[PDB]
Amino acid sequence: MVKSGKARAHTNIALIKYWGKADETYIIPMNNSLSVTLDRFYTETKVTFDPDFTEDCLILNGNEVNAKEKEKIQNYMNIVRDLAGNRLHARIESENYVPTAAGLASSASAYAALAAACNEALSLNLSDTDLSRLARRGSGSASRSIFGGFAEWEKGHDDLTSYAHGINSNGWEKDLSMIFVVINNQSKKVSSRSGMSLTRDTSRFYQYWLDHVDEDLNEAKEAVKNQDFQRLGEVIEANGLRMHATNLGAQPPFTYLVQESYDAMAIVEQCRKANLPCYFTMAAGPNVKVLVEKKNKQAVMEQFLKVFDESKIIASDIISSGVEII
Ligand SMILES: Nc1ncnc2c1ncn2[C@@H]1O[C@H](COP(=O)(O)OP(=O)(O)OP(O)(O)=S)[C@@H](O)[C@H]1O
Ligand SMILES: C[C@@](O)(CCOP(=O)(O)OP(=O)(O)O)CC(=O)O
Repeated sequence: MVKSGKARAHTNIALIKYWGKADETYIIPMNNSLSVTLDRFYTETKVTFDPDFTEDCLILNGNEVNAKEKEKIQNYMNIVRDLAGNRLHARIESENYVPTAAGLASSASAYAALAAACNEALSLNLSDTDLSRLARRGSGSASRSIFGGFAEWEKGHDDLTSYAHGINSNGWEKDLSMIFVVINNQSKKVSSRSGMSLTRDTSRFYQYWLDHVDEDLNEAKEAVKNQDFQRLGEVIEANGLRMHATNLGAQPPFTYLVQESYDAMAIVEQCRKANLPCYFTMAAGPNVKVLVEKKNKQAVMEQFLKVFDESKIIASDIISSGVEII
């Protein structure tokens, strides 16, 4: 007989960055992590297990993928096979309703969607905590997409202790919004994974990253507990920039940032001066995310339109709900 599952997971952008791995093989992070989940961007993955298959197949956006991409999905399906009890090979059919490998967190939606589909298919009855544990093995950020609203990846010390949970903001997430500035739509030159790896191993500024990360997290946490937007913005803006500083310290150094990324930051500043409270963060890539309270979405979004082509400004709400079966 043949088992199938289909899930939809939304993406997440980290306010307090995950950048750098303690353990490269289980995906244990060097530091705790805090993100918001977005309902405008998402992955839909269906998985089918068949006695007929002899290796695992990934179909992504309609296309069978390459052979290091294959390799990557193989090692994950292996992890699923050990945990499930069986020997079945799978075929995966996934559509990214979100730009791919481009620094908009297709990793997080991808592997949350998959893990949750695997769960349904193989009838695993996984707790949210174990789900998060599973997605984490595919992609660090994916651990957080099991959940909605604000979520946190607790770094733990091994495979059982490293996972994520949700956080009550008493629905403060409902009054929030995130403007995407889509400067580049295409593949990162360097993948989140390998850039993280090089910065972590070699960066002369990494230690500086680590000495400040936890102080930022508590501050961000106290900000959500009080719903002080200004307080939250200030720390997440600095944290994000500090994350990128670590790349400048790598051997040899590098950056995901382009002139346009800077231009965007400036407009945020002008907005703040013009009395429109907003802050920016950047995943691994040139694109810029702008956190703004729902009230000033239109205004702030307008300010960008004076400078950017409108096929490039994209407002998302923050979703309150976690990953769903479909
Ligand atoms: N729907 C999907 N299913 C399986 N793999 C995917 C899917 N979407 C993207 N990927 C993989 O995700 C990898 C790239 O993701 P990343 O390098 O992490 O960039 P990203 O999309 O911004 O994710 P981050 O790091 O969390 S911002 C690619 O190698 C893809 O193979
Ligand atoms: C924290 C990030 O800047 C980087 C995370 O990228 P990944 O989670 O995809 O890395 P891997 O664990 O190797 O898959 C993302 C963000 O939201 O800022």
